[PDB]
Amino acid sequence: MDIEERINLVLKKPTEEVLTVENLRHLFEIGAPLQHYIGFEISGYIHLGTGLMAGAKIADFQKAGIKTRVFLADWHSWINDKLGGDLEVIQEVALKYFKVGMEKSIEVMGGDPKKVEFVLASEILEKGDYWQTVIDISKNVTLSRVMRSITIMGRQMGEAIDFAKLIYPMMQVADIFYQGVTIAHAGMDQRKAHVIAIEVAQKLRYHPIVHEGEKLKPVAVHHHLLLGLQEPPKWPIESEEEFKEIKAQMKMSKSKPYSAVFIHDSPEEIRQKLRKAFCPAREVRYNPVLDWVEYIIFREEPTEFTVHRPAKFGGDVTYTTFEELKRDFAEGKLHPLDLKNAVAEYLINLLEPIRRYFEKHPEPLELMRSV
Amino acid sequence: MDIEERINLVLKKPTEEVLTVENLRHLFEIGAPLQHYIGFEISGYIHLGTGLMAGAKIADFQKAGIKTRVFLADWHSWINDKLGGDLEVIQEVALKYFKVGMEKSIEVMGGDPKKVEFVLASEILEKGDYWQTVIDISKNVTLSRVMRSITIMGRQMGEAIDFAKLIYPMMQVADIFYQGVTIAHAGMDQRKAHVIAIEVAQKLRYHPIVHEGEKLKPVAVHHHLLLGLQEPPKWPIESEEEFKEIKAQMKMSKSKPYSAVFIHDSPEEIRQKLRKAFCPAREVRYNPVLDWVEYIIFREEPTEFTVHRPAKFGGDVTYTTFEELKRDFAEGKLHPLDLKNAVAEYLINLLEPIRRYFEKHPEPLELMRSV
Ligand SMILES: N[C@@H](Cc1ccc(O)cc1)C(=O)O
Ligand SMILES: N[C@@H](Cc1ccc(O)cc1)C(=O)O
Repeated sequence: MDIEERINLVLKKPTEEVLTVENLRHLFEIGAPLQHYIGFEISGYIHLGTGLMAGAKIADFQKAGIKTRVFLADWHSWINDKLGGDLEVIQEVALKYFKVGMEKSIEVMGGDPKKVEFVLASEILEKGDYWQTVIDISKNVTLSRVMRSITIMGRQMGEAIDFAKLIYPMMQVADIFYQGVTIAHAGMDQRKAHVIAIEVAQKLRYHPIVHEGEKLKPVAVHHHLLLGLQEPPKWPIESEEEFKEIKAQMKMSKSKPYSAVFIHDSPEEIRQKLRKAFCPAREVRYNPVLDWVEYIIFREEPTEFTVHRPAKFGGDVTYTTFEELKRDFAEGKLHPLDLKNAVAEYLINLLEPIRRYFEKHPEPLELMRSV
Repeated sequence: MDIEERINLVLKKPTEEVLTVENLRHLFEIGAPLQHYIGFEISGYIHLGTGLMAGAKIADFQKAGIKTRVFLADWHSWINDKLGGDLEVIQEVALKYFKVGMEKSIEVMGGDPKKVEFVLASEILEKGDYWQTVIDISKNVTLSRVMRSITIMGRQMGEAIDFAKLIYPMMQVADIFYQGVTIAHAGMDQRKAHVIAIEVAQKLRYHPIVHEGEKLKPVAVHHHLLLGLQEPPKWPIESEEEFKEIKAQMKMSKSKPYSAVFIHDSPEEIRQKLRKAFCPAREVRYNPVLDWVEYIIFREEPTEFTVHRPAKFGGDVTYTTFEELKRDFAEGKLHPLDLKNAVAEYLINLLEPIRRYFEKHPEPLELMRSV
């Protein structure tokens, strides 16, 4: 495969940022090892952002000849108080529910889960040489820098925060080097860990990434964070900064289940959630539904998306690019009522294999309900 | 032996503090395991405080039926930038110089080196389950608390301090629980780590100390910190808070080589150092020389300490208790000129076995001169 096609595969939506395209091209040209990974805390049900956005990139990376891996961060979740801070439950959930949920997500997004590596973090955390590297990295990062990085775990620096949470970010950086990751993939809210990884890369003594005598810097690839469906806390949004701050607060990972769609939600649950989603007529600056249409439905724009309607409401209309649908919506040619129903049906059909699997094999969801 | 005699062995000088006598007695009575340890950073010649005071307690503990251990804190020293942060050199020094230096110090203080366990920290730090306990402990301690415990490594919270240094205190606490330590021994400046250890003991999940169904709290035993021989930065010393403050600054571990006596110093170096030592006539509040007389020479009293003088200067005088000597000094009946000379000779004779060893086996000191 030509280098341009490989670079494009890495950069295409939903990726939002690559640090940096230059280093990525460099890695491709020198034949450096191409080891990817994206880590996940283990808590509740997998929402569309977690599953579909990561799944889409994993599929793209595979086609680019990059070795992909899903990292189940158990000790990290334990440190971050998930599942009541019960490590054993976290580990059971990771292996019986999360792993398969991700496989199914990767599958519907066009990737091959059989070719994706799955690592439970403890497989490497239980090794002392891993911790020696945590120390090695930590000697190169100021406490101040670590404190400003805790937002990667959806947390804010607060008085009385336990020390274990400060070790977390250093573990995330160590996870990259200990596994020889050259393609560090994550959602945009994890970028701070990757910025640190890139700056300490060439200073590491035990687990630097070495290729033909040179210490490499891993390439960071961040994908877009899908918005939750709830109405924002303020309206109208009055500044670019407000806009960015609100989107940060409104990301689906912080939404209540009623405003977040899960990969195995029922058709009825999907219709209901889209039904109450924030989607004001003609609004295109802040619109959760359009966000999903852009990043899920038009992931690959050389596509077709039809909204079926009676002639009285405009008749059937097929869009080929997100931009076309967006303008139609902004001009009042496409009503929320019809957009919501089309998105719901599209999702119901895309996620069908996932619902089916969790119906055929009921243990995973039984486990989640018991937690 | 009688529990009263066992308690007294733990309590005898140079012990300065025990947290707590009640828990210690409890441990003796219930027959809980008695595992001691005292850790040391690796970064220089062993001065009298390090060798003699620790050695004296190790000897006392052995007689009380406590299993003693010297913990060589290599990664800790690496983290704390000792020996230029060269872990390799730290490890060679620990095994080739420090270990044997301590063995001989324990021996001159009456302990049996052959019955003392010697553990290189990396022996346990190379184990991931040890780090799981570092995490477990860290979940029960706030960042602010760890920041406040930074003084145990001879540092103060700096604006740009590296993160690894904050991990150090949690490692010290973990070292205790991982080795099943019930008698945590250290100099008074390490007490903060032990107060935390006692606070989290019963909350630990992986390495609590369990005896007959109960989670135990280790007993902390702190020994007196011998002062360096240099004159104070200020004189006279006014307030009591100032007294403590200056003593913390003047402790031998922070003194220049010229104001600290090392276990292998030659007879001439010892005479020279005592000769210039701070020891104001009649001063008994702050006097490095009297400090050494009380904790070294009268470690066990009654004993016999004779100051030889010609009749014109009071003639020979033999003391049996520190109190008698102190009185004679306060009253100007014992002059610094004679006391200093007597302390030097006492030290020269006490340390002879050590000098003889390093004289016959020059490798250790040659290594030290090269670092
Ligand atoms: N910090 C990531 C999870 C993660 C954990 C460890 C890693 O190495 C990578 C990612 C999140 O909150 O989603
Ligand atoms: N902090 C101790 C060294 C030490 C390190 C680790 C321990 O577990 C105990 C002691 C000192 O400065 O001397």
